[PDB]
Order: sequence, then C-alpha cells, then structure tokens
Amino acid sequence: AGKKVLIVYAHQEPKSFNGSLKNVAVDELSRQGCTVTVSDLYAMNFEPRATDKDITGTLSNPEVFNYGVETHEAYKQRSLASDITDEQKKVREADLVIFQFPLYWFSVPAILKGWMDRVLCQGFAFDIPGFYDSGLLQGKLALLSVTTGGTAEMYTKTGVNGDSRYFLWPLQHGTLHFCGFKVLAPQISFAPEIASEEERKGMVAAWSQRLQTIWKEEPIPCTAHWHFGQ
Amino acid sequence: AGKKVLIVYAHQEPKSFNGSLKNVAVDELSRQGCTVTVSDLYAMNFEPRATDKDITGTLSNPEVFNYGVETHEAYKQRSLASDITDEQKKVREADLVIFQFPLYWFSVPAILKGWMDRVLCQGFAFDIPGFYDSGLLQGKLALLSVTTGGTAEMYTKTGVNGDSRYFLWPLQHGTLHFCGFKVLAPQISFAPEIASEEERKGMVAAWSQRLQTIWKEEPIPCTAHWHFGQ
Ligand SMILES: Cc1cc2nc3c(=O)[nH]c(=O)nc-3n(C[C@H](O)[C@H](O)[C@H](O)COP(=O)(O)OP(=O)(O)OC[C@H]3O[C@@H](n4cnc5c(N)ncnc54)[C@H](O)[C@@H]3O)c2cc1C
Ligand SMILES: Cc1cc2nc3c(=O)[nH]c(=O)nc-3n(C[C@H](O)[C@H](O)[C@H](O)COP(=O)(O)OP(=O)(O)OC[C@H]3O[C@@H](n4cnc5c(N)ncnc54)[C@H](O)[C@@H]3O)c2cc1C
Ligand SMILES: Cc1cc(=O)n(C)c2ccccc12
Ligand SMILES: Cc1cc(=O)n(C)c2ccccc12
Ligand SMILES: [Zn+2]
Ligand SMILES: [Zn+2]
Repeated sequence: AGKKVLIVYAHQEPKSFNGSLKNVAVDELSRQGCTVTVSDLYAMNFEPRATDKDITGTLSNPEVFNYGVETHEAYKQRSLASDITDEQKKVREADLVIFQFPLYWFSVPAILKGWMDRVLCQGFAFDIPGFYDSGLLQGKLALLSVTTGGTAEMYTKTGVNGDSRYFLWPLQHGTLHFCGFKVLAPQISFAPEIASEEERKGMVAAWSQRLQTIWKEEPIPCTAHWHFGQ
Repeated sequence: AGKKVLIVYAHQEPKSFNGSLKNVAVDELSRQGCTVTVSDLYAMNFEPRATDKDITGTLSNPEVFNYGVETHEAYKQRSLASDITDEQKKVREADLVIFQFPLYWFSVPAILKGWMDRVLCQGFAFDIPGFYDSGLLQGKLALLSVTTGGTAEMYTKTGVNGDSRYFLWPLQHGTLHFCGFKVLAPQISFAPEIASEEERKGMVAAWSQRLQTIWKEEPIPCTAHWHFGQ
C-alpha cells in the first residue's frame, strides 16, 4: 500500500502527554511501514503571524496590502516565504494529516492557528471556486487529536462546556472540509492532568490501538447535523 | 463617561475596511468622552506563541514545562513578560473590550489568538472558582466586530458555512464568557471586499451608529441555545 502521514504537532514540552500521543503515533505508523513526517511547530519556532514578510516579490497592490490577494498571487508566482512552501510540500505529499495539540480556548494554540492561516493559502488548499467537496486537498484525510483540561462530562450537551463536537466546527468544517479533506473522527483525550497514571497510559494505548486500523476508517459526515444535532 | 474601552485590533493594513471600522470606533467613543486604548497587534509585532519566554526569571519547574501552570504561578508572583502584563493592565482597566478582526478559518487571526492565549491567563482571567460566572472579568463587556470573505447568505443554517453563530461559540462562550465577560451581540460586517463603495459606507456607519448607543445594550445570553438552538 504505502501511505504518507504528516503530524502537525503543537506542544512546547517533549515529556508532555501531547508529546506521548505524538510519539506513539510516530511509533505505530512507523511500525506499519508508513512514511511519517512531524512538523514540531514550537521546535521550529514556526512564525504564526500573517504578514507582508510572507511574500518576497513585487506586490499586486503595494498601496493597500490584502493578505489573501497577495498570498494567492505569491503562491501562483512562487514567491511565498520558504517556511510556507516547506509545509505545503509536506501536505501535498501526505495521505493523512494528524494535528496533535492541547485545546486552547476551544481551539488550536496560536502557533498552530498560524500554520493554518499561512500554509493553507488560496491556490494551494482551496480556490474560489474550488472549496468544501471541491477543495484542492480532496482525496486527503485529516484527523484532530486534541487533549483538554475539561473532563468528558464537562463536554456534554448539558455540562458547562457544551458538547465537544460544538467546538470542532471551525476546525473540521470551516478549515479542513473547506480545503477538501475528508475528516476522520476526532481523537479527544480528556483531562489527562486530572487522570491517574493508569488512565493516562490507557488513553495513550487507546490512540495507539486506534491507529492500528486507521486506514480502514471512513470519514465523518462533516455537516452541521453531525456537529450540532437536530 | 466615565467608561474605558480597549480595542484589540488585528489587521495588517491601516487603509483596510477593518482599519476603517477601528478608526470609527475610536472617533465615536472618543467623541462620547470615553477613555480609549487600541492594541494594534500587527504594529506591535505582538508575540502569538505560548512559550517559556512568557515567564521572566526562574521557571517554577524547569524539568517539565507546563504552560498553564507556569503562567498561573508567574501571574501570582508578578513574573510574566512585560508584553503580557501591559495588555493585562489595559484589560483590567477597561469596561468594554472590542475585538476588531477579519475572520480567518472561522476564527481570529493567529496574532489575536496569541493575545487570547497569552493575556487571558489563569489567575488573571479565570480560576477555580470563576471560570464562566466567576468570569474574573465579570462586570466587563466584550464585543466581537468581525469582517468576512463569505456573504450573509453563506452564513445561514442551511448555507455552505452554517449560521454565523456556529463559529462564534469558541470565541464568545469558550473564551469571553468563560473569563466572565458579558457578551454584546457581535457586529458582523459580511463580505466588504466585493460590496459597493456605498454598501461599505453603510456598514461603517451602522457600526458608528450602533456605537452611539452601545452603553444601553444588555448582553446576549451566552448559552448553547443562543448559538445553536431555535
Ligand atoms: C492558554 C490555555 C488555554 C486553554 N484552554 C482550554 C480550553 O479551552 N478547554 C480545555 O478543556 N482546556 C484548556 N486548556 C488546558 C489544556 O487543554 C490542557 O492543559 C492540556 O490539554 C493538557 O495536555 P498536556 O500534554 O499539556 O498534559 P501534561 O501535563 O503533559 O500531561 C498530563 C499528565 O500525563 C502525563 N504523561 C505524559 N506522558 C505519559 C505517558 N506516556 N503515559 C502516562 N502518563 C503520561 C504527564 O507527565 C502529566 O503528568 C488551556 C490551557 C492553556 C494554557
Ligand atoms: C487566512 C485567511 C483565512 C480566511 N478565512 C475566512 C473564513 O473562515 N471565512 C470567511 O468568510 N472569510 C475568510 N477569509 C477572508 C477574510 O475574512 C476577508 O478577506 C477579510 O475579512 C476582508 O476584510 P478586510 O478589512 O481585510 O477588507 P478590505 O479588502 O481591506 O476592504 C474592502 C475594500 O474597502 C476599502 N475601504 C477601506 N476603508 C473603507 C471605508 N471607510 N469605507 C468604504 N470602503 C473602505 C478597502 O480599501 C477595500 O478596497 C480568510 C482570509 C484569509 C487571508
Ligand atoms: C474554556 C475552558 C474549559 C475548561 O474546561 N478548562 C479546563 C479550561 C482551562 C483553561 C482555559 C479555558 C478552559
Ligand atoms: C471557510 C471560508 C468560508 C468562506 O465563505 N470564505 C469566503 C473563505 C475564504 C478564505 C478561507 C476560508 C473561507
Ligand atoms: Zn464539514
Ligand atoms: Zn456562554
């Protein structure tokens, strides 16, 4: 078969529970014979800000800077900053992109938000038209593997946080589905800091075990119904 | 009068539609006699990454870096980096915090997500008790003023993007409510880039007119039913 996996990883501490989930992914996917690449964004000191430094050539309109217009142009001309094109090459080759991160404010850490903002540019990840089911990364799979401070019960329809699915919408639908990815079901590892060292061990092994059969999974239907019900 | 307002603004171009919305807010609140401060994040080159540089001096466990713990302890001992403390002082004094940004991936641009991640730290914005209705920032108002590339029709419940309220959840509930803010209804300026020079003038003046009576508004009820319900 032969599959390539990119893990986009956003945690500052190699000994953390996120680091353990990234490491078990690399170990199990490597064991299976997959080709594996990890973008460890804090180690890379990955630049999160969307600025005019991300285009190196003559701007389309140097008088009034529009990041979307300028990057779309720079993508077509090949004048994006090289850190963006280095990530795009990894995504272009990947069959599966796994994002591994702690939930910050019901979303990704800013450094990973900046990866989405800068790497998934128009022309590369989507065109207008050419989005959602027609997005440019059609054929690829994506998977969010998230850790939380809040417990699974806090993340239910009647807990303080509401259902976990509700915070997934901007990431699954607005970002990944928009770019054409098929979205695998999220891995959510709840409250590892509260949990006993046994329960943590179990959450790590549950992810490892799921990865054994990841290429047999079908995606979610990434719709408003799946996220919010009715 | 007397009221203080902090505008946290995330756009690269002063001549942009966002720039215009931020400047009319300054003009109108300043004309009312309010005390106004603007954090222009791009112009500040505001650091978005959550890293051990956010703690000055001596880590409270430099064997296993835990950002939430380290920053919580740093805030209690007055040892957070001065860019964060400078923003915390603006927020502590403010009665209203307005966020002005273009929607990037159904969320805030990464530089503003970095402001949320690094300024709204434990001890300052939330605690046990006091997430949500201990929002430690209770008493304060917050308002998101957002611009989009997609049209209002795209942002309906059966439109491609789903209702606008769907993507507001992590920002209004998961972040603003959580820290104790009362949330004013969002100001959403749909698709300025392709609007006429007069639709745009319409949207800027709706904003300026809204701001004339901002202090008479009651917060939205920041609940799952508001965002997703009927
Ligand atoms: C700015 C900010 C915003 C946040 N916003 C949210 C939010 O919106 N909602 C929310 O729910 N939470 C939020 N959190 C909390 C955050 O999501 C959790 O702190 C994070 O998810 C926990 O993951 P971790 O890897 O850092 O845990 P760690 O502290 O590294 O791990 C927990 C424990 O598991 C241990 N462990 C590591 N590896 C293994 C292993 N292989 N086997 C057994 N045990 C192991 C670790 O040593 C540790 O003791 C926020 C935190 C911050 C800083
Ligand atoms: C990484 C990225 C992700 C994105 N993700 C999304 C998303 O998830 N969903 C989505 O809908 N969109 C998304 N967009 C598109 C984005 O939200 C819009 O491009 C942005 O909101 C447009 O607002 P602006 O200020 O940048 O418009 P501008 O281009 O600055 O302005 C529109 C026009 O009005 C002019 N103008 C300035 N001031 C005034 C004034 N006072 N009166 C009249 N005209 C004025 C400007 O010069 C310009 O010609 C994304 C864009 C990027 C780059
Ligand atoms: C929004 C939210 C929910 C939650 O459950 N936890 C633990 C948090 C910890 C830090 C910051 C925000 C949260
Ligand atoms: C997610 C999304 C919806 C949308 O309507 N538009 C215009 C976009 C433009 C660029 C990137 C994402 C979007
Ligand atoms: Zn979807
Ligand atoms: Zn709420």
